[PDB]
Amino acid sequence: TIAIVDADATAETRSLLSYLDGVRGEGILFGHQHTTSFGLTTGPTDGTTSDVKNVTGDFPAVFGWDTLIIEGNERPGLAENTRDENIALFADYIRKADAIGGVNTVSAHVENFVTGGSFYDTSGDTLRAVLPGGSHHAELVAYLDDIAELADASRRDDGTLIPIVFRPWHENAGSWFWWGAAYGSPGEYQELYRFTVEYLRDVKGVSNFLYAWGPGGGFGGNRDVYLRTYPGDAFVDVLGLDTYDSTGSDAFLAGLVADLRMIAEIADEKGKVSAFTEFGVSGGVGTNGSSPAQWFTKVLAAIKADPVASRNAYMETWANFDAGQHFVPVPGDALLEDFQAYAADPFTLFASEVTGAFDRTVAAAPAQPVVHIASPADGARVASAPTTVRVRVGGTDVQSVTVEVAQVVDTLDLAYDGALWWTAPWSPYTVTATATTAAGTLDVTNEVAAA
Ligand SMILES: C[As](C)(=O)[O-]
Repeated sequence: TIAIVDADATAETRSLLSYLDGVRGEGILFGHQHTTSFGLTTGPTDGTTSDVKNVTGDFPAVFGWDTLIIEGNERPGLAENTRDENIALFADYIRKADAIGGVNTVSAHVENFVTGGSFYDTSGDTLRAVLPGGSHHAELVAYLDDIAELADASRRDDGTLIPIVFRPWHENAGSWFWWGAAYGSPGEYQELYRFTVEYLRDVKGVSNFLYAWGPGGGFGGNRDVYLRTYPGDAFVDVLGLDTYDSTGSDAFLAGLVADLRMIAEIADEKGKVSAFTEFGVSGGVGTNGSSPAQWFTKVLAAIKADPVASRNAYMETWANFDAGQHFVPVPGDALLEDFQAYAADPFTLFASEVTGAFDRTVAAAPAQPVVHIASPADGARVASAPTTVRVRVGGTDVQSVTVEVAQVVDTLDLAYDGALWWTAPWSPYTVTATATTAAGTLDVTNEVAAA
């Protein structure tokens, strides 16, 4: 039996999670973003050819994708298409990847709902606007519905749902994305991530998703900084780390190993899976990138030389968009030889070396009882205006929920909305919710700031 975020996930999904954890320390799966949709040696793509396959002889073990496909911003998604047809093309590539024998993972560089800009547009205060009760919350819900559609469309010909590692709101420790650290307190981020899990799982019924959380990189092995944004054991299956470098220096490598063993330890302690969710040469390996000498093998060596840092299930590098920006070396790139050596190394696993990932029979541990206040989120700023307090109680039968605004200037009696939260209108420092449930009396406290 294993601790899995979706206690009622399909058998294949539970199996993948089991497989990923057992692979740790034994071998690491190599992954590549848009491996069959973007390539410099493949010619027009159709989801069946890859630069990785062409330069190493085998497809990557992990096929990474992104909701930008749905938006029609990245192939096979097309600008002219409706999100529904893009979704159809998206599922087709996942099915094909599954057929080839790889594991699928989906990240989400979500469009800025407020400005109409990209994921890089950090103006608009979009993170708070997208939180439950926010002005553009309905926009996020609709976006998540399309993802739920994608999850449902990802099925083998026999109808079996294809498992997918979903990794939303990544690299939030930095501020280059609108869901970054400068646009929302750690608490606001946690509610965004938590809502995303609950909405897809508890409201849409998605059951072939494994949830990954990777706040970024360069934590120097500091558990406290790494977990400051942590969504919680009940919301994460895979603990990630995103790190790029163009120096190849011993300092970089030392820092990397520190970070990699940190997540492996946290993972083992919690009985979860850890993985090098994103890695690569900064700026890529092409024209606008760099060619650190033997970067791939040096990084691999450092990883497998450490018994703890090697306990990570997979490592995915980025897409091969064009000559100026690509992460997997192709003929003409100085790092090609080194990358091929990295691929030939016994410790790195590719598609053909991944078998029986979805054939294991593991039981899902019962869902753990949790209670959290979706609004106002911890760390949020509350204006004098009228708001709604919403509390989420999952993994157990709830009879009642109460909230006390201390500083006890108020006491509210909530009512279930009949899908997700227990709410009550509130007209404005400490907000504590107490829910009388079958698992007993559960409470949680959020500290908010007044405007
Ligand atoms: C390649 As990225 C924007 O996920 O760091």
